Amino acid sequence: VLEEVIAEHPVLLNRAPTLHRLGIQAFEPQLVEGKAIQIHPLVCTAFN
DNA sequence: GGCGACCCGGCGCCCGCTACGGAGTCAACTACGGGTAGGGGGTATCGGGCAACGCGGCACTGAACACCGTTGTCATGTGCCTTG
Repeated sequence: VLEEVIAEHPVLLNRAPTLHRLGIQAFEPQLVEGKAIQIHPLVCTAFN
């Protein structure tokens, strides 16, 4: 049910310093095993 | 005697979040007096447990009439035979 419900629902990833407005960026969530957030390498450098 | 430095006070702040330890500490006293509060003791008041007894449909009570149906019944009318 969780896999069914999360889709098409944004979540705002945000890093602590949030120096500039790209510190908060919406994303499409996606269930994944493990316990660490998977993030796209391209958007990393915007978050520093 | 307002300028003047200087002096001093006095104040103002001092990136972000999660997540990440515990620790807890030194010097009066008694007497009274009330009042509240507790306890048990006893008492008026409210709440819980049962068969008749309210109902109603219908049903029986058929009893007592009613509704046709029937073969009871009668006094009174045709057809043949005997006599005018």
